[PDB]
Amino acid sequence: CLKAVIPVAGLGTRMLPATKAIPKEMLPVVDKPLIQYIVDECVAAGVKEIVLVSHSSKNAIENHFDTSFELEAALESRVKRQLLKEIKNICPADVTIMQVRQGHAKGLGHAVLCAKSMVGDNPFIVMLPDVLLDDSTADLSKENLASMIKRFEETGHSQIMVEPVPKADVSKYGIADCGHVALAPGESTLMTAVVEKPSIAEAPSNLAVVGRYVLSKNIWPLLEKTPRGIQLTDAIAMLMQQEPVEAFHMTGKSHDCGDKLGYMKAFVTYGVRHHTEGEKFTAWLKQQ
Amino acid sequence: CLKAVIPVAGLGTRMLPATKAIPKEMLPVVDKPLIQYIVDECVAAGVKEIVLVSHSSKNAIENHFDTSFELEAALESRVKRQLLKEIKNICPADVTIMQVRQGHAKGLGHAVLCAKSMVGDNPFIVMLPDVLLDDSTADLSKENLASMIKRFEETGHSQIMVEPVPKADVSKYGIADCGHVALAPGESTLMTAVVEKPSIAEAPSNLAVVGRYVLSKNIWPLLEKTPRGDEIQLTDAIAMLMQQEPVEAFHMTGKSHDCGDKLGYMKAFVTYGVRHHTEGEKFTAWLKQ
Amino acid sequence: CLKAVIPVAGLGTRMLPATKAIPKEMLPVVDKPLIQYIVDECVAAGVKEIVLVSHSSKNAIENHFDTSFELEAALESRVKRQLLKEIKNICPADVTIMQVRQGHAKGLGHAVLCAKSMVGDNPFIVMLPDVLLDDSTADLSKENLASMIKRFEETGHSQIMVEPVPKADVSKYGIADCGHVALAPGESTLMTAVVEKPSIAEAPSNLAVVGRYVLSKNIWPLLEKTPRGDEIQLTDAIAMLMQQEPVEAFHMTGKSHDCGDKLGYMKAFVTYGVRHHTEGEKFTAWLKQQLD
Amino acid sequence: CLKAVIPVAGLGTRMLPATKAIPKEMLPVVDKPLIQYIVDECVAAGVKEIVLVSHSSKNAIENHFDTSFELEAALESRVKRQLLKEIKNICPADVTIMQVRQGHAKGLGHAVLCAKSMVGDNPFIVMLPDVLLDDSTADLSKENLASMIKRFEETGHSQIMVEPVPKADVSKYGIADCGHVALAPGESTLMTAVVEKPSIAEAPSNLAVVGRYVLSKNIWPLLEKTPIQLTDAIAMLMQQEPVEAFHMTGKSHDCGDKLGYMKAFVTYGVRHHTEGEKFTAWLKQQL
Repeated sequence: CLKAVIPVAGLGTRMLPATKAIPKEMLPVVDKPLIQYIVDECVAAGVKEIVLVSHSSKNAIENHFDTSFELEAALESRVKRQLLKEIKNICPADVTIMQVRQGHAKGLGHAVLCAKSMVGDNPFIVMLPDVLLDDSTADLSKENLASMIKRFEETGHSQIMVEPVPKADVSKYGIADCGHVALAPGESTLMTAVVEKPSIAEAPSNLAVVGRYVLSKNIWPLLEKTPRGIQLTDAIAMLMQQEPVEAFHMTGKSHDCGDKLGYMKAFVTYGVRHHTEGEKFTAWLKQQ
Repeated sequence: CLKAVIPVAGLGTRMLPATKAIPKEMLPVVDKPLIQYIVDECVAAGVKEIVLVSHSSKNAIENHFDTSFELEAALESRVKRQLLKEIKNICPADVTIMQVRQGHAKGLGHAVLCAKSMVGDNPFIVMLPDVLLDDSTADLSKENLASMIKRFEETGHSQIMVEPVPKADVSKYGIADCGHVALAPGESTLMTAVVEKPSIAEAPSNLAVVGRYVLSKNIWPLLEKTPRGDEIQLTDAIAMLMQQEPVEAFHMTGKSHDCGDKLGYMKAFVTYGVRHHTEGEKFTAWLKQ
Repeated sequence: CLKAVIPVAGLGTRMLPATKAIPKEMLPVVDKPLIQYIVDECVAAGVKEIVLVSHSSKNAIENHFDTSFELEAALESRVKRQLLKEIKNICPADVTIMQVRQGHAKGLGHAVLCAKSMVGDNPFIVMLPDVLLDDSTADLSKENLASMIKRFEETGHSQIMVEPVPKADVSKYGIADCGHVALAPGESTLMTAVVEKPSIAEAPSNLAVVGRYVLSKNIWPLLEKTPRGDEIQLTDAIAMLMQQEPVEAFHMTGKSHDCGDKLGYMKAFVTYGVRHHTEGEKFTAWLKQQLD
Repeated sequence: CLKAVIPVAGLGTRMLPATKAIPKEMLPVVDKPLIQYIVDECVAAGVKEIVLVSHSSKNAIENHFDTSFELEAALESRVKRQLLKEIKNICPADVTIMQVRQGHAKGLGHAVLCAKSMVGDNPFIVMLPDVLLDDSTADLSKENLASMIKRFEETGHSQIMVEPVPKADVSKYGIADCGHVALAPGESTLMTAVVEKPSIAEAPSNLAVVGRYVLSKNIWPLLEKTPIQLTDAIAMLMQQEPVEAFHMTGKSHDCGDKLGYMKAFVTYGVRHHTEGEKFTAWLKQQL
């Protein structure tokens, strides 16, 4: 059974000063922290074991999914019984969230290495927590990470989620080289390299690396022999030269909340459809 | 020299689950927590001393204005020199932020009482931290709290900020009785009562209490003997104060944001977003398209 | 390779008020928190992976073994290079400490359950962190937990550590029933029950459970089916284990310190203090100037 | 009324590794943190408003004196009501503890400067929290800080607490020069200088600065302009105003030192209200 490794040790300098004293993983998209969406997506894909690679400053992430004793007591002695029920059920009872401290800010590959002791010599999932997959645009129990797991476990081919971006934008992202295949949503095709921010004329595709990975167990020795130049990207490049890696075409839409503007867009997008405030918020937005 | 008392102990249940493990005072309006706007408003009005009446779960509030040692080191190391200069300047060098624990959620009046040791036998300011005064609609160095302070200095009359609301919504609010006189924005006038959630046709005005106060030192002994109401209510202590000296309503200029409620927070997010100093142009065009 | 599960969620009401706002695991025996002694015992026995079953209030435990960034920078700036090197070596580079939250104060059996997903369907170690095994009275590389392991590695019978107490004291502890067989130090024998705080006339031995376990994987389904009372006790589950396969009591060597008990904690402070590597000489001389 | 300024921002390098992730102020002397003895000493001397000058890592100090919600509920549900009553009494009901962050480890005098907003243009108390005054050797409602206060009220002279150390130890301490006056316990006298760690021969007395002060308001402008050491601004106060040494009665415990912390533990252990006799008997046999 695949565990999801989630690096949550970054200090979030791109969202300052909001993140000066609260984790970037706890920024609310309307009324829910980023990390709750990530954990929900995990649960929907069938993952029951989540490994947080974390930081001394990030206690609030674990508190969010743990019992908040004084909060429940207050909810009880105010008979907010539906609210109490939801709070108690943020984390499903069969989901175990475990945490290990990174120790030093040594990059995403080092972060993954911190999780080796929980994962073992096994394949695993990596989810970058600043990117949300919008579950109003895809059934996350059947698509995206769920389908990547299925494809990985049927074929043994590592799966790296990609999404098309407009050809003018290829310079912002890591770009998959799929050899000019007409890759359609939900499909997988062999990927030979990821190019880090190419020109519009150096770009091998319009497929941008999203931040979801299902990684074969053979990445582990590569990751250990990976220079301090420590980048998960580089060990992945090392994995391609010995076994096939596939790009997986994301379905629906995603939100990069690692970026102030992307986060603001996600806030409004989730807000218009909010279960209790969506109608009033939408109407007010139109009158503006 | 007036200190600003800011109650920040509430567990923020209207904003759950976002506030389950972070303070409501730290919810970001775009890229700045609510409490940072509150403190900026203080600074604009020349207040230099801020008293937080807080709670064991609210360390992040104090951490936001204190030196963040490892963050500053990371910004240095990565030579993000402009960012490092910005976070160092979140709290002006001449501003002091003090903290006392409330201990139990016994009401706004009790929260204010917890600050008495730091205020002393002196007048003081109360700001409720979930309400923002939009500084694109008013110059907070001269209007609102700044003007409330100037008026209080001139007269010794406590100032209670009010703002007009549609006559059909008055029951949601504390509502000021000012003897049915005309009150213009930025002006103060005698207030003889606050009615807690009046009916539509019983309401003595459409002037709703906003959550900004400049209060006379004489409220202290009144607050100290204010009975449970099951909370010690600041409004009850102010009622006592009106029985022995004049209290005035002050007419807010500009607009306010009630971020204690999910919808109001969401509106504030967008409203500050469209004029954001780096993202506003792109965000506005995105909203339009 | 066995992992060590360490329950650290309890509020430690026996050490109040010291433990009102710091974990009982962080109470210092001289100059070192209890938990650091526990991890060093782990390291001595070759354990490399340690699982903390914890609570929202216990961040200091994890902070202690993690990088303390501002403190390292302050030790550098004040040219305290020996101290800097020392706190950087509190957790060996080959040791991983991972943490799970227990969620509800539902007993030691539930705490152990909380670690199930990290142990897997494997044997594992439990260590109660309020009990120290004194490494001036035994070599923890070869004795006690390390000997329990090598035994389990050979027998596959679960190992529960016990130590003999005076007859006058058996009513304070949980007593093991090894059935008339008399147990020697460093030795293991078959065991059939534990009796909580028995009378003298019902005491099946003088062998008190210490708080170290090497447990077979077959305890896992039994743990999952143990009933409450509203706490799930690990003992009730070891009971069920002592039917599918044999469970053995291990006779601790040397001496232990029960630091969950105020007086026991105070005694440990003095005992480690007289031999402290830098203060023990002066502390000893000061102690004997008093007294005499 | 005098407020007590307690600097609690230091990272306690001398008690490592115990203090790596917990405040030195929370080190337990038997079963109570250092800081709880300090607060008890304040309340006994009649001080009811305490100013902690603190650090982001020191939340546990405020939590000790605040309501511990889950812990109180656990005690209630387990009907350990005697214990519940006792932890509800750690902070007297009329004692207010306030906190301000130091921000940069700029020294003890800077730390006092952080408390000016709270203190005002007023005299005030400083208490160094690693030093305990043993209340089995002195009635702290009538001696020591209490009497230091009464003396300051009558005179307007700042009071520096001092105690006789072995003449051979004088290099570890700040030493009060009392101008060849032979101070007796409980008495004050003028201080002609305060020397930092003098030689045995150069030392002007065997009276060492303890870590309790009652300071006149006039140190405030002096504190603001200081090259950042409290004793330098103390030195400047004496350049314009008389400052007095006050002879401590009883004994004190310097728990900023490892050995001092161990000695305090044992000394308080032997007189512990429920474990003292068992511990004392057992200690007798351990050497």
